[PDB]
Amino acid sequence: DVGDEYEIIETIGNGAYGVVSSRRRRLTGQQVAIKKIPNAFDVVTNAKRTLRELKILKHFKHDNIIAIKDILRPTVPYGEFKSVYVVLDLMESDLHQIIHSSQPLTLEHVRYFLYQLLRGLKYMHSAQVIHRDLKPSNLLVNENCELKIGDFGMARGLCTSPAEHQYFMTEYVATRWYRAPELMLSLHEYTQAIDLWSVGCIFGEMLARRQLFPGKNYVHQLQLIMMVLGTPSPAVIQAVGAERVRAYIQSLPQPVPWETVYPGADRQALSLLGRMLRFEPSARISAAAALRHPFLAKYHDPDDEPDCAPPFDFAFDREALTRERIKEAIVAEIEDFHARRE
Ligand SMILES: CN(C)Cc1cccc(Nc2ncc(Cl)c(-c3csc(C(=O)NN4CCOCC4)c3)n2)c1
Repeated sequence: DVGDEYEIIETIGNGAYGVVSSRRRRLTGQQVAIKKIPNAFDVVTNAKRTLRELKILKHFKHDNIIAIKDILRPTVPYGEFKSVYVVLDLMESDLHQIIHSSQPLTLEHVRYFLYQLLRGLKYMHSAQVIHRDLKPSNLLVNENCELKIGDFGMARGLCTSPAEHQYFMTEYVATRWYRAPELMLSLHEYTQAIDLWSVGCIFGEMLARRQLFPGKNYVHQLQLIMMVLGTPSPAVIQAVGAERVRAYIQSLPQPVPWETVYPGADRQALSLLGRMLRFEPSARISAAAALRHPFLAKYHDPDDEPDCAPPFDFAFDREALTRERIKEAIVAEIEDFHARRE
């Protein structure tokens, strides 16, 4: 599995099309995570997502974004190469376990976690990359309370051709809980503000240590969102993609203050929260401006919240590539990685 240069420790996850084990580099002793992606070239959409992920990760160099530390070279003939091994930063837990466990989660924990999330997000949005699928299970953390953003299978970027119908109908299992309203309602406004909606959801979830908008189904999700944010505005309703969603929403009979949603919460925390959770994307705060909000004064540092240049190009992802060309690009990605340190 891991060749001679690593040693396996324990399995961290096995479901889905990947195994995640913790390991140690034999020569250095550094601990890492090894992700096996089996049958990585069978399902064109899977291989596309994988190539997407490898490129996004190789592009980012940022302490709050998981880094690729090694990619195992193909140990079998090209045509026989079917399992991809990606070595990543080993983290100790994820924000979900923290929120839904027996461990401390003080307002200072919440403040520092939010700070690192928004710092990663500032660097990431400056590269024209939208994560689109943020959630506590996607935020990795260690003992010191350091946070790293991961995954990225769902990241897309700023251009949205009439591939908005693609967003119309896609699979989201338990993942509509943080899905931005513009995606729930296909408002055809797909920018980095998407992520900010989720951040708000995550923020409140740290505050009360319970999910904010836990819809049991699509319609229930919309109903929950509305019971708090109040009836959406005329313009929003008119921008909804599917006439049927519009009709249901119009066939419905006010916003509840956030001090009432989270009675007794840090004033500044709820200030930021309210700046995040709004229907109109344009009305949300940017990651950059959030980092300057009073709630984060403890950690704000303008010389240590860098943008990322150059921006990230999704052209490779936009073109329809055969299975073969996708596999070719992934192998080229591995070799390129080994061409930029090891
Ligand atoms: C030590 N342990 C008992 C506690 C624990 C619990 C959860 C996480 C971690 N740390 C960690 N460090 C590095 C990485 Cl990279 C990951 C990781 C999580 S999820 C994932 C992925 O890519 N996909 N997931 C979806 C389905 O397939 C595989 C998983 C990669 N986690 C530690």
